[PDB]
Amino acid sequence: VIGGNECDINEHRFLVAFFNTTGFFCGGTLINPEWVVTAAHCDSTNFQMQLGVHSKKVLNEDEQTRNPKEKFICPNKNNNEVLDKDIMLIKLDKPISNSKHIAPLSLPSSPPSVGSVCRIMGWGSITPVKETFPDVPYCANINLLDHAVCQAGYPELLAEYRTLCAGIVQGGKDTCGGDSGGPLICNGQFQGIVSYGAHPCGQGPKPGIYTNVFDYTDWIQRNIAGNTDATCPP
Ligand SMILES: *[C@@H]1O[C@H](CO)[C@@H](O)[C@H](O)[C@H]1NC(C)=O
Repeated sequence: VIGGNECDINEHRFLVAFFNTTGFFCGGTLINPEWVVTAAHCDSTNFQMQLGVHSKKVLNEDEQTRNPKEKFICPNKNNNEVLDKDIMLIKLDKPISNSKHIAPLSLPSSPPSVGSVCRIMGWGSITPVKETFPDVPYCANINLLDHAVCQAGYPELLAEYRTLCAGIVQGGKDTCGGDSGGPLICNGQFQGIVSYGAHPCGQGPKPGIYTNVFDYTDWIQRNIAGNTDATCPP
């Protein structure tokens, strides 16, 4: 995250860190005791999830480690197009119990509203060009922009992708390398998933692109209910 400050120790109890032998590579969102939502392009053959994490050097005493039991990707997804249905659902190997630094964040109950103030967070690079990864997650406030803005800034962005456009017109605040999979919180609701952006980070004409979570709530709930067959919105 660029242009932000260290997040508060108690404001991200639902933020999950994805890592493997090389370290942190993505974020995620705990939506209930056994399920985590992240970006599809964060999928790997071997990774683990750390919950209740703030500092990577001074450990919270209630940190928890979990492994992916089951992974769910849209059945109707083009595995070549990163912007196509960039969402993945993960069922934890064991349930999680609420603690000081751990608690789920429910799925959105209403669609996002343009102009709304949103908050981004992650352990991604805090520098726009060179990569500088922090030991603590950084947070920043941005705005939900008109979809036309991102459309004009990215030729690859097809209108069929169900995405959200967020940033600030003057630039300076944005997600960056390593924030992928993390949540976009608007009006206190889990409205998006960090999916795509440009480099360097923070350019006014190239805001961040986030997966529209609301559009997939049905598919998610059906997978959680046990269908695991349901298809995603086209
Ligand atoms: C760790 O997972 C990330 C996510 O795909 C990947 O980019 C990275 O190369 C992986 N490292 C190893 C050791 O597999």
